[PDB]
Amino acid sequence: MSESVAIIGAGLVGCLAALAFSKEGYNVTLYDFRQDPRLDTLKSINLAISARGIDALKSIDPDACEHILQDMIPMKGRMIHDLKGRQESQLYINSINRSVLNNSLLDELEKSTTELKFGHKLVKIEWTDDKQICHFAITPHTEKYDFVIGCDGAYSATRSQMQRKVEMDFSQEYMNLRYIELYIPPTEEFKPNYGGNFAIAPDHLHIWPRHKFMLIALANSDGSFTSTFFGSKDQISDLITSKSRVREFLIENFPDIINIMDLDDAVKRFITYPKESLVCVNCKPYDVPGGKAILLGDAAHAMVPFYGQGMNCGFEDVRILMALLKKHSGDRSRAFTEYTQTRHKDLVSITELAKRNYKEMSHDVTSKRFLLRK
Ligand SMILES: Cc1cc2nc3c(=O)[nH]c(=O)nc-3n(C[C@H](O)[C@H](O)[C@H](O)COP(=O)(O)OP(=O)(O)OC[C@H]3O[C@@H](n4cnc5c(N)ncnc54)[C@H](O)[C@@H]3O)c2cc1C
Ligand SMILES: COc1ccc(S(=O)(=O)Nc2nc(-c3cccc([N+](=O)[O-])c3)cs2)cc1OC
Repeated sequence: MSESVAIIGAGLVGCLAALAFSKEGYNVTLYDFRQDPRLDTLKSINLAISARGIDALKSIDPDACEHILQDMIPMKGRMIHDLKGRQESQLYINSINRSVLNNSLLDELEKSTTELKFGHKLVKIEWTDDKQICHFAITPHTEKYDFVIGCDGAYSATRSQMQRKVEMDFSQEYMNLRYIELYIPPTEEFKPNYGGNFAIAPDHLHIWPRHKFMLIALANSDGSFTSTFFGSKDQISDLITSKSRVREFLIENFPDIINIMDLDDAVKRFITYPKESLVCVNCKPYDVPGGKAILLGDAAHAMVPFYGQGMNCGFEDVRILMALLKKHSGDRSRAFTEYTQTRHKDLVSITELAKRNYKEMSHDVTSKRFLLRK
């Protein structure tokens, strides 16, 4: 007597949506074309989960959520590093490992009635007034579902299938921005004032704001920090023609990382950093009329890294949707319709504060404390 749902994509948002719909009693099947990540056979290593992200997770799986979330490191504020290495504490997010979080969600799903189908690529959907026929490559295969949830990322195959059934406003924009993953190792000895082998304070998000480029650092449980450099494709491509050019760039702009980061390794991470396509995506509506499908996460609204908070937004997507389904007593057609109306309102504002955040933190940086004169 239960309805079936296909959830396309077992990233962070797909796993959470599957937990939520299995909890609510739907017959959930969760698809991904990738292999089970938990086998020996990630856009970042540790990520920040916000209070709102945590609450979404809590609303959906209260039991698991504390087990899922207790290696996470609470951040009390941001620490701003200037060109002279001065650090300013600005008191207020929690640091958590991406792979660990994704795997824990998969583990919780295994305790559920959810069917996990890895190595299944959605290629086509036939939409009807009854069940939706999902075509997979696994070897073509079809399966029928009462409805479909697209959690399949910025390039959503689901979204493209939906566009055939509904008139969807849609935009994609490839941003100039690139990011490079850097690493700050644990210290040799335990540091009492920090509560671990941390080179710098682990209870702050560290930010080295510069003019249209930036370094950040976020603590990992083992004392290390996940660090990320952000800059334009042109700036980075201009730098990495020369190892010496990269090295001197880092020393000049981030002098207080020289002692805590392997600069020779950092240079190599710059030079050999892989091809990236950061794309921003928006669309309207998020649903196929009659409750037949809905888009959550990056599939609905891929946004700019750091200035936007995509995982947190996607987690909030799921919480909002479940509350609407409950408000409508399981009427998916009316719930999905209200979801697209109210979420789009939210997301224009979210995109609004993201750009404003870009403006104050990275565009408007000309002070002598933050911009070098040479
Ligand atoms: C460097 C970086 C750091 C970030 N850090 C943070 C952070 O700290 N906090 C935060 O809030 N956000 C962060 N974000 C954003 C966050 O990573 C994303 O918003 C989020 O992971 C998107 O989750 P998702 O499940 O919607 O999509 P995805 O992670 O893209 O997963 C989609 C899944 O669908 C699968 N799939 C795709 N197509 C198909 C198909 N046709 N058939 C079957 N399966 C398919 C894919 O294999 C994939 O597993 C970061 C982004 C970047 C670039
Ligand atoms: C470890 O690397 C990452 C860590 C965290 C995140 S995040 O998704 O959680 N983004 C976040 N931005 C802020 C933030 C701080 C101050 C000013 C502003 N502002 O936009 O004005 C935003 C805190 S957390 C992303 C990362 O890589 C992209």
